Amino acid sequence: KSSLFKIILLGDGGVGKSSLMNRYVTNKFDSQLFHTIGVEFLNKDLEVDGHFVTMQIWDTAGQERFRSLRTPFYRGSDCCLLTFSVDDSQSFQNLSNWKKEFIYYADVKEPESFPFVILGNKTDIKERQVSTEEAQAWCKDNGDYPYFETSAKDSTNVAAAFEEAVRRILAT
Ligand SMILES: Nc1nc2c(ncn2[C@@H]2O[C@H](COP(=O)(O)OP(=O)(O)NP(=O)(O)O)[C@@H](O)[C@H]2O)c(=O)[nH]1
Ligand SMILES: [Mg+2]
Repeated sequence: KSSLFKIILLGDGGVGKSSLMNRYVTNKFDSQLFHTIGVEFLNKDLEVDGHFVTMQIWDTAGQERFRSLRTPFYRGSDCCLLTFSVDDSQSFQNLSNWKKEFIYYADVKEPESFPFVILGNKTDIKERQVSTEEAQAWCKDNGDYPYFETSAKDSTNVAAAFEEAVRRILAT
């Protein structure tokens, strides 16, 4: 890694990737966001351990039709925020596919230990389709990844999630 910590968000369309980035960077939420087409990135600088970090967050299209727009920018990522929505079972069932897509196109230095952090977003929705138990189980079984239940809407665990991504990058 260079000093610029590259954190990339991947996950199905509608799961809340753009909202998560926008909540963390600008502390805003929009109930009417449109689908992402080309990738977007934003810088964010702060202290995590009480130590100075410069990150660049890369937001990508979740929709299959835009795969070719996002895959060129996987390379050089330091951590991947694999995102699903707790109200969307298919988004969770697709996690393994997303991990495989990342690894294939990222060509990272050693794929076995690459840092993923898993976000089950929209935790504010009580009518969930995905259980915390099964999500925790997937994280354990597929690399013992950190798991966060998040809400871009009410801010729950959004900063926690990005802060953990930084903690997973630091050791390299
Ligand atoms: N209730 C709730 N809605 C959320 C949350 N995060 C995002 N949303 C909503 O879900 C919809 C999709 O959000 P968006 O951030 O655009 O999703 P995306 O993952 O970026 N989609 P794409 O990959 O197609 O760009 C929007 O209507 C947004 O307001 C959340 O935590 N809670
Ligand atoms: Mg988006």
